[PDB]
Amino acid sequence: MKQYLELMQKVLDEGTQKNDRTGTGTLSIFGHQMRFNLQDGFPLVTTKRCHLRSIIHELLWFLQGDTNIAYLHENNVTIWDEWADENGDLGPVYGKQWRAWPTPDGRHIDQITTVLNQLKNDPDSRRIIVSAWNVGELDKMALAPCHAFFQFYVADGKLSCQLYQRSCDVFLGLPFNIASYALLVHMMAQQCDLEVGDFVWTGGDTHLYSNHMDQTHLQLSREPRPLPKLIIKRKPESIFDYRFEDFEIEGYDPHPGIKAPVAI
Amino acid sequence: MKQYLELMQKVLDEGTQKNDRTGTGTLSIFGHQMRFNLQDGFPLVTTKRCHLRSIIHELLWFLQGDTNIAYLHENNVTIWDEWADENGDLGPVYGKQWRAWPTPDGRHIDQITTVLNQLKNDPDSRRIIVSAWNVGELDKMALAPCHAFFQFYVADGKLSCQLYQRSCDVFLGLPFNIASYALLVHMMAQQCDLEVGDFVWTGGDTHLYSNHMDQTHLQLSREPRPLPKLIIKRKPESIFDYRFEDFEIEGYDPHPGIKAPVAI
Ligand SMILES: Cc1ccc(S(=O)(=O)N2CCC[C@@H]2C(=O)O)cc1
Ligand SMILES: Cc1ccc(S(=O)(=O)N2CCC[C@@H]2C(=O)O)cc1
Ligand SMILES: Cc1ccc(S(=O)(=O)N2CCC[C@@H]2C(=O)O)cc1
Ligand SMILES: Cc1ccc(S(=O)(=O)N2CCC[C@@H]2C(=O)O)cc1
Repeated sequence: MKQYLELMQKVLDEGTQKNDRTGTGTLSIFGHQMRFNLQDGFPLVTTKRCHLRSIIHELLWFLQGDTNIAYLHENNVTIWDEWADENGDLGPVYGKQWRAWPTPDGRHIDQITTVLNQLKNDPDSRRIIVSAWNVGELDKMALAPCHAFFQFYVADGKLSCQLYQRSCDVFLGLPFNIASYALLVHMMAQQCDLEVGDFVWTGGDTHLYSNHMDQTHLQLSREPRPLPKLIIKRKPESIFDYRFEDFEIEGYDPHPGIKAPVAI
Repeated sequence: MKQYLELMQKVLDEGTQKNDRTGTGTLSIFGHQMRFNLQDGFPLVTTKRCHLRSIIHELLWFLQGDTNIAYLHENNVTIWDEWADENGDLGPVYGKQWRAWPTPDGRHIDQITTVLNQLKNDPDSRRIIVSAWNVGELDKMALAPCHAFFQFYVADGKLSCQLYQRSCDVFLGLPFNIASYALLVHMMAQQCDLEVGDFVWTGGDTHLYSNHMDQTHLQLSREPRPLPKLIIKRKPESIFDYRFEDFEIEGYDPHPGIKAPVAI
């Protein structure tokens, strides 16, 4: 998409040489922001084929509050496999914080229900937020949240959402992070009887791995195609009752898929 | 400053009519980002005179972890007075989360010491974060954090910092929020033997109150002046040992002060 390609070129033009925790080098910038008007079309990268099967199941699993990967394994979704222990456990990652953030007094806070409540009854609120950044639980997590916190906003009948992503692999992860939150905006909007507004993406350490440089050059030689359209085939009674089959992407005509090797 | 005035004009040009919790109307945009290269000069607004006395004491008080306003009252700083109860208490706002975030198992997490530790021993980390957004404590706070979370980053000997501000009064609060975090970047950098990099400001609901419209027009008719220079007169042994008198702003030559009335 135009904003996505502009971000790739920016990291190439001004990223600084920086290694990750593993020791794999990257080019990196700090601080970036992009906006996707969801009424312009579903923001799924067209300059390389991006599959959404895993992303849809992942979002449903996050909304359920589950951090054990057996649901993902029931559907042969293996994107969390490398972090899961023998029992399939990941510790209190994303879903556990969204639905059951543990407090010092023994409560489990349901941030998704809180924000739906706020969107329906106090849409002008400036604190319609979900955070996965639960400082006391980070040590138990298989990994600290990369998409760490997000805020909703309502204006003129439209639902917008801003995500703060502390760390971003532009080539491999970003396309999927955008699609995931854009899907969630559509689902929340449907549940609140609102139209879709903007998805605002904000990045912290935003990088390209040095072994993705050829892939990045290839993708930058391709012209974005028209954005597809998300269709929600049914309207569930709540945000927790969406099913995989409810979603259909229409008119997606991407350039060919580009693989991304990763060091271990 | 140029970025600040551009943001004012943007809210005027495209903000949407939106009320706050009180019922005072605002013009509002959602999602904005600005960058201040701290090597270009200390980012204190010059198009209106901005005082930093309260801001400096406030930052020292935040770093101490104190949420009772008696220290502020010892120095005749009254900016938190309207939120404090009879004993001067505010609940577990900013400082309490920065220094002693309470966990479900009874620990109190010192996020400032954690991040200093990370900056000195693992500067490439992509998780050098402080969050004040402690979901289980929001109800006890006099008010939910507006400057809710911030991340540090190190590249080429320079310390940068990105703040996510969920709600921003562009006229009254923003000038001060920028200066506060810019001061903290200088102090953290000094303690880590690093040069200052960028302060990246990211906003969520970013607005102008409708009773600040004349003030905004007046300020937009003024040309920014050269930025001042921050001088730290002494190097304390730690980030908790800074004193009011350690800081001096040099070369600040602002246009006249502009008052901001507020409804109650
Ligand atoms: C009916 C049900 C849903 C989801 C879960 S869970 O384990 O995914 N999680 C989400 C809410 C609290 C619960 C738990 O961690 O115990 C348990 C039961
Ligand atoms: C196909 C695919 C989807 C999503 C991601 S990811 O990097 O955004 N994500 C999924 C696994 C854990 C990781 C994360 O959220 O940190 C990677 C690959
Ligand atoms: C020596 C000292 C510093 C600061 C405080 S405090 O009340 O401001 N606060 C900060 C760290 C934990 C402590 C408390 O809330 O008890 C108490 C004692
Ligand atoms: C002179 C002045 C400084 C700072 C602020 S503020 O809006 O950024 N701040 C200080 C009091 C509580 C409020 C806040 O951080 O939410 C307002 C006025």
